[PDB]
Amino acid sequence: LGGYMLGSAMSRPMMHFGNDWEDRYYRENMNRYPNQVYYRPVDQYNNQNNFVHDCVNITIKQHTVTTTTKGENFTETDIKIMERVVEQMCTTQYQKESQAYYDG
Repeated sequence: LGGYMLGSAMSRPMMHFGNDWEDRYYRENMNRYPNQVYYRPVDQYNNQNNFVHDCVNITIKQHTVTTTTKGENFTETDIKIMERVVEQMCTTQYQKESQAYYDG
């Protein structure tokens, strides 16, 4: 890949975009969707959003390719779904991996 690691699968998180059409598309397709996240160690970072930018990138990059070959067809919609859940889970796993950096 280049140096990334699938952290965990989120257990159908239940979250809000702020939208309706997005909210629903997650909770109708989340079973098919990438609901895990790939990352580097937080060990060469200090902030969430930029690690998270790498994180959601490699997540979706692997998945979009692989899942397509397995049979799938995401859209800029399914993307903005994935991209949301995966970014909030990337940021949240940074919090987890940071707790584990400190190891509390």
